Amino acid sequence: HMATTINASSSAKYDVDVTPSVSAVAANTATPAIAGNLTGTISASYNGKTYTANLKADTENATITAAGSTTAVKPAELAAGVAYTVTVNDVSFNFGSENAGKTVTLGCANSNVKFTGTNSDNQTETNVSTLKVKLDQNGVASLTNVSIANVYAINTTDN
Ligand SMILES: [Cl-]
Ligand SMILES: [Cl-]
Ligand SMILES: [Hg+2]
Repeated sequence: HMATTINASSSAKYDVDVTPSVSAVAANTATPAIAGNLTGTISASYNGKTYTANLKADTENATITAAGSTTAVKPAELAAGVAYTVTVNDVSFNFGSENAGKTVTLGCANSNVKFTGTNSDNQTETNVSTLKVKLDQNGVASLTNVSIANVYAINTTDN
């Protein structure tokens, strides 16, 4: 509990900074034609530490739509030059038993990112920039979704 070590390392509207990472690759038509693909992760920082988000499903944990459309797009059919919105469902952060019952606010500097879930006052918020949540008895935060708009599928670099 003593403090005898020189240190000098120095630690908004939110205190959990959520950074989604999406990598979409466009399909190519015929060389044999190549299917598109989509992968990614969601990470967060809280009290100087970084966490990786857990998803309820290994597969089918997200949905792609073209901007101004509600039709589901298979990752195999992604095209370049199309602004996509990726919605990731049943996203959780495990902030550990030491953070159990705490209230934290999730946010994101990137205006293309929005949250859907239950806030700390037990109200449903839909497509919001920031969300105040109550961590459960294990320190876990739960979101209905994270959405990322203006996702562009790149021309494959396998050439
Ligand atoms: Cl980001
Ligand atoms: Cl951020
Ligand atoms: Hg962000």
